[PDB]
Amino acid sequence: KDATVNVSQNQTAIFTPDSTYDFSVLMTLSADNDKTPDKYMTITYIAKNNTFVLMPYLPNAVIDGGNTIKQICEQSGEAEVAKLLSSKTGLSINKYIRFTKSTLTELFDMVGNTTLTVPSEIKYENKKDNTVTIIKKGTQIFTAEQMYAYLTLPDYGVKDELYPCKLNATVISSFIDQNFIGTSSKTLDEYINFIINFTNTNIEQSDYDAKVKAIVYTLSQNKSSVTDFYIPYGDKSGDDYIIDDNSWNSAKKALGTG
Repeated sequence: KDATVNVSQNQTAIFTPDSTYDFSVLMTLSADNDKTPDKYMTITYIAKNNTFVLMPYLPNAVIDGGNTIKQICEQSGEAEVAKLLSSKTGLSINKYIRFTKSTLTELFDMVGNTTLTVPSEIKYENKKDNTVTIIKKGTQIFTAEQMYAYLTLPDYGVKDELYPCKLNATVISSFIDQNFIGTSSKTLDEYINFIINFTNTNIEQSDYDAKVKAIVYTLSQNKSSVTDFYIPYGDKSGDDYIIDDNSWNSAKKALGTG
């Protein structure tokens, strides 16, 4: 015998995005179109908080008691990875973008440079191709190719198994804050035109058109930052990284899903 009491929308009112504008996208990176992605990161837009939450995962991360994220992505694609991540986080992840070295570098080159503080000098000796990668210490302006090489180093000279995730979360947060805050729908239309036409994605034009109003709203706010990140933690088990069950609860709090 519950009461039927409905209040219609103000209609003429100034636009303020509600929870219907919230979305998640699984983003992955491969060396090229033949190889399995090595990097995995979700991006969750929380319209109420005008923020984008990033969650990176190690390729050898075990999130179901079975195979690694990478193994699952090889066998069943990003859709399966996004499904397993949806069940564990309370998120509704259906869309994904699989970048390659080429398409991710082109995205960065198109959007703009990022200024990052390198905590200590890196001189990485790559034993696959016999090359040395030199990243100097300090606050510096990173171009597309410099940005890509920094983000994808196989070793940062740190014991921390989560450090490549922490670096990727931070560097991508900086990239979004420095180049997307204050952007127009016209500019964002160039970015999405590139995503839809040259990346491996299931994002359609209708998906972007239903969300761009909230995206432009959030980025047009007087904020120094529109990003946040949570790092899913766990433990080493052979060559696997078993995600701790207590991390999913901290992840739920960071997204406001549980």
